[PDB]
Amino acid sequence: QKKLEELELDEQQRKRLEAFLTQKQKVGELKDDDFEKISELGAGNGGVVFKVSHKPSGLVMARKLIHLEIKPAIRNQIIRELQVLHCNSPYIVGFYGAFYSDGEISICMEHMDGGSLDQVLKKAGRIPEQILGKVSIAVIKGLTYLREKHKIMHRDVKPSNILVNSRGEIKLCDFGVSGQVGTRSYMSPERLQYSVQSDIWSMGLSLVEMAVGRYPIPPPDAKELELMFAIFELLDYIVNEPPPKLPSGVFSLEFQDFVNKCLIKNPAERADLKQLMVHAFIKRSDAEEVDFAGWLCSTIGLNQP
Ligand SMILES: *[C@H]1CC(=O)[C@@H](O)[C@@H](O)C/C=C/c2cc(OC)cc(O)c2C(=O)O[C@@H](C)C1
Repeated sequence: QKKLEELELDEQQRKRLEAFLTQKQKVGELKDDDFEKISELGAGNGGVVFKVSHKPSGLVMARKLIHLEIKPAIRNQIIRELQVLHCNSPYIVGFYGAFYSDGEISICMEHMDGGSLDQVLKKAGRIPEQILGKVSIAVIKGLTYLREKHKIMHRDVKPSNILVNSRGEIKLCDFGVSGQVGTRSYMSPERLQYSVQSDIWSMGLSLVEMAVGRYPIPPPDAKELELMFAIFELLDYIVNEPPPKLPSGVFSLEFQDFVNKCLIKNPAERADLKQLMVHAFIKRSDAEEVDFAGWLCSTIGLNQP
């Protein structure tokens, strides 16, 4: 009916956060020896990432390995810096722990069974508007948390940083680095010359990317839209040229307006989190009852039961 009732942290969310905490605690010490490899998730980037079983617990996790040599007590420091990922947000990927072994940093995260939205994009081709509404909500809230707690620089909001799962959860994985770009840049115009204003830009660029199915600078221009429905050069383009936009006709005017407000070049004019939270796209999005899990499971060929 017209119930519209959950909470600030819908008790389910609150419960899932508690459950995760408890499980993280009963895992205990994290030794290379306790990990049976299941598969190789999205690899490469800074380092390969593996899906693994942790024999003691019987938990599936995502373990990311970065190669870095030296291990002189100050490592238990480098590890302590990583221990700052030990975040309590529904819009932030869970962290189990981190260790060193065999000249290799391990960072063990919660297994998100839908993977990253860059990988979903490849299976989907395009990600539809109602799904990107829910994505938008999760990202905005995730930034809100980070801004009102971690004061963390984050780094970027890209599809590769947005993980999803068959429970319909959407979490940022972008986690910072102190670690002592081929055609695509998500850098705001202002930072090509910190704060959330840069992240609002990236999210806006990423929504266009996921909506059209293609990194949108330079614009498809040459029809492509009719069909569909270097770094240095690109940077001056982002600074000099006008921001991207969704094509018309295909996307709601609400949706076009929302992304338009994220991709205003001047950050003083560009929308802040508070305005996004009450934009009509978001209001409509929040009221829509979207079967995100079913969309997602079908798209990537995940067996639900
Ligand atoms: C967080 C994400 C990254 O750092 C980036 O490399 C990401 O795109 C690579 C994918 C990681 C991934 C993939 C799946 O697919 C099923 C599942 C999970 O849980 C993860 C993940 O959380 O990896 C963490 C370590 C990196």
